[PDB]
Amino acid sequence: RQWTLEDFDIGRPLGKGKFGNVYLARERQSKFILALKVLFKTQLEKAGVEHQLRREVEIQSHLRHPNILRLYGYFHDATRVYLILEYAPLGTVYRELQKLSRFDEQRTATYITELANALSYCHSKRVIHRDIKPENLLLGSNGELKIADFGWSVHAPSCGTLDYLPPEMIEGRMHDEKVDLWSLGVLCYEFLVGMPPFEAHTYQETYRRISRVEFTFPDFVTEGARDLISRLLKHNASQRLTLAEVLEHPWIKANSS
Ligand SMILES: Nc1ncnc(NCCc2cnc(NC(=O)Nc3cccc(C(F)(F)F)c3)s2)c1Br
Repeated sequence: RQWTLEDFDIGRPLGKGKFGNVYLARERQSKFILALKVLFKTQLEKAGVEHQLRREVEIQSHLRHPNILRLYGYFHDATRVYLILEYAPLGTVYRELQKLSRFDEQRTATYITELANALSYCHSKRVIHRDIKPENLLLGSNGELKIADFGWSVHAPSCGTLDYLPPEMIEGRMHDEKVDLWSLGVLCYEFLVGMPPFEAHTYQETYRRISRVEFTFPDFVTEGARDLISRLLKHNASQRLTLAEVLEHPWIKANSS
């Protein structure tokens, strides 16, 4: 089917995203509940990212995993581009983290497990996400973590704050699948602490701290969590833990559900 906007009943705004807003939507024939992100053609052309969006649709057409948000397809009119997306009823992990300030070890390890599984699937079909962050993680009906937004994704090897990016990427160097592993380490830190490890008021300071791998743990972080994060956040990408090593880490096994 060739989708048009007239096929959908538009609901309430679900959030404000990269190049436009995400709305709740219902397909008129089947009454199916979904999400539509509305992007503008001018904004996509001016950024020179139209090929990246075409790649995302392509990449998402092949990917099938319960911990990955579905992109069903897209369509456009005169001015706007519409992404047909799976609805995530429990919102962003970003919103959940603001609500709870920080997650307990049980919730964190469960998310990391789910993340790792999703990434393990992506890396086997050789896809790197490159944009792992709380705002690109959503929660399904049963509170399961779902990864979204493959706009910055590439095949290995090869917008916002610098917080989740590894030293190789910020320095404009060569990078592979191990970037998602660094971002997972940043995630795990932020989930438990409430803020990312290299957080700063300035871009330049954040750049300094990532380059040096300059970060400390607060007193309440356990040694098990400290171990995982330290072994994920290593300047040398080849020295970082693999996803299987993460899923088999003592602290993950002990706290994950
Ligand atoms: N509760 C919810 N339930 C379901 N979805 C929600 N939000 C949508 C999450 C997304 C998933 N995928 C996305 N994709 C992109 O937008 N990609 C994108 C965007 C701009 C430019 C580009 C590019 F052109 F630069 F690549 C690529 S946004 C929410 Br809140």
